[PDB]
Amino acid sequence: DTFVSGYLLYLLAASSEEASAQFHDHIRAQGLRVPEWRVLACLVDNDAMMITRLAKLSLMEQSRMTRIVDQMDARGLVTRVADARVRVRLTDDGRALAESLVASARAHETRLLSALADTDAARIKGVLRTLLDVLD
Amino acid sequence: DTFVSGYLLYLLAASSEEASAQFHDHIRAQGLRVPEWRVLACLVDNDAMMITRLAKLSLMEQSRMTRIVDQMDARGLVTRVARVRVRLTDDGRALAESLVASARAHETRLLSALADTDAARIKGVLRTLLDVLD
Repeated sequence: DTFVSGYLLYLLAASSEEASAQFHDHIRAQGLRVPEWRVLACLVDNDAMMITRLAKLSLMEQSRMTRIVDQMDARGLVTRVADARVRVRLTDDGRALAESLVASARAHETRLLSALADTDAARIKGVLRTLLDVLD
Repeated sequence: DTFVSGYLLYLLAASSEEASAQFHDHIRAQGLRVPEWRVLACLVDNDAMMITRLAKLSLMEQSRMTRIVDQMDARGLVTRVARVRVRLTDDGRALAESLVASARAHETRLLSALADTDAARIKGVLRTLLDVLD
């Protein structure tokens, strides 16, 4: 067949797009942007994060990430942790919202993993885990 | 560990981003933009192609794609086949050949590094995931 159709980078990028599409539809409906949800997703377990780590987890440039975090701050979702390497945490409202979104994310993920269970892709998660490990 | 740690969409997005970042730097060097590279990639193996299909394969919204293709045209990399179908010019082709060669070299190093691992069949896994998602 053709180059693109079998190219690893294409297959990765298309997958991530198509797999994310439905959940991103949901975020959009909630009036939220994808980067905003990712910040929420990162902060749900952790108590506080440096904007620089938030950027790396969210796959964004530092400054774009901070424009976003500032907006969430203004809205009351997120706050700066006081100090004497700044860190950022969910507010209560932030934490409520993150929690209900992470719930949806998980259910949507389970829907998909189920659909994959019979197939070749059943262990997609370890596979990708392996990939990132190698890519390090 | 944490939620994001094991969350499939993160695992997909981060993989894709990390696998690409390697190659996406070379592209930057040859003085290209990611969507231009993608157009060259699509057109290396095909004679003509619709802008709709180009956009599809490149994960681009169609009008952004059409702007970009049209600028490539102005720069002499791509031309319309005399119904709108785009093909590479000789120059575009020399450039595609060159970048796709790099792509296939990077790809080989990656897949080679995966051959000892669970991830050895990654391409098949992904093409299955894609087939389910349709």
